[PDB]
Amino acid sequence: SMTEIALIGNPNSGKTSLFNLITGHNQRVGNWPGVTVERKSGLVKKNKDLEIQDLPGIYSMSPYSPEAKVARDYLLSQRADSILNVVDATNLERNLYLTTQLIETGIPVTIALNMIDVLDGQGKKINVDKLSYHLGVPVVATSALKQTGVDQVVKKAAHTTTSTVGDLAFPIYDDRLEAAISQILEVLGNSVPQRSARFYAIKLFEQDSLVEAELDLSQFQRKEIEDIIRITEEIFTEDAESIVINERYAFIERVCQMAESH
Ligand SMILES: Nc1nc2c(ncn2[C@@H]2O[C@H](COP(=O)(O)OP(=O)(O)O)[C@@H](O)[C@H]2O)c(=O)[nH]1
Repeated sequence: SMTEIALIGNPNSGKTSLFNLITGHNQRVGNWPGVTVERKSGLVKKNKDLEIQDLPGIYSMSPYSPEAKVARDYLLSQRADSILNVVDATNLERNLYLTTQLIETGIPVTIALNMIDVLDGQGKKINVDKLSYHLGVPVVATSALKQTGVDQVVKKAAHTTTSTVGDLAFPIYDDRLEAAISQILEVLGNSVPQRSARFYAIKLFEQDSLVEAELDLSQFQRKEIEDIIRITEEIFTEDAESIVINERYAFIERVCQMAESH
């Protein structure tokens, strides 16, 4: 209908429980084209102008699994206006790995910090506002068990969209990697969508074959990117894939130190 919201998080983060509260009996079950992966969507019960596109639970957008491919293709397309990232608050650091990839898509992320009621019993506290600040995304505490925060997070995701968010606030990595990403961006120009340019730049840096075949870049474009990779790999003395994963982990680690307590 009007605003299209992508619902995604790790498996066992409470996505289904949240999807059900939000949509009630306005659901639609189907098929992602060509594959047997279930496509589920629904209208927001309290606001039929908002549709929710549920996406398969994944730990990462990287793998060449059907589930991750579905998520990648949907989120690199133009259908979604907002990403509503369901996060398991009792397992924050591992959940944020996908989150970082989600922000890089350029579709504005809103986090539903789910399982907020489980924290206390585990002797765990989170500073929602501090977590929100360091990720550059809105964060709203939710619980599908106690049915709290649900309307609040939906409303926030609905007002944090591609049409209302001006500048992309991606996670900032080591200068040396940013220099490489920045240089790949220079080379790319119009060859990639402006919103998801950085996502494409990181993928080409990681030497993603699917993206490489998709983009069909020129001789000169492909050559410069090769030289950027080799020189940066040399600078770090690691392969590209490992540089990126280690930058994500360092960033996420910082963030969890700032926001988590015992
Ligand atoms: N205590 C508590 N349990 C939850 C919450 N959200 C979901 N669950 C439970 O977590 C389990 C997994 O929920 P689910 O919606 O299937 O997560 P999903 O695998 O991402 O779809 C179920 O037993 C839910 O009842 C929550 O906020 N608090």
